[PDB]
Amino acid sequence: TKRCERVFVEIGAKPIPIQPSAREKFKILTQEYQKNAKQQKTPEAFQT
RNA sequence: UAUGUGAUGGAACCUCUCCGGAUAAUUCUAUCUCUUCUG
Repeated sequence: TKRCERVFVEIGAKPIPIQPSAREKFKILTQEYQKNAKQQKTPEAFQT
């Protein structure tokens, strides 16, 4: 169903610090996606 | 690399003491996936 992609234009905002736990949560979710990909038998070429 | 009328060093066991032990049913159902355009 994909029809249009999104591009992020720059804005004048002050940088905001990132909490340490954010990268841990990102790691957890990024093994979750691949685990679900193998257990769901999805095509790697079309893997979203 | 000695010094000479005098060397049991073959003249001495790395010996003694200590459970690779403890815990675990080869079992089994809820989704997955994010951008759609005024409707």
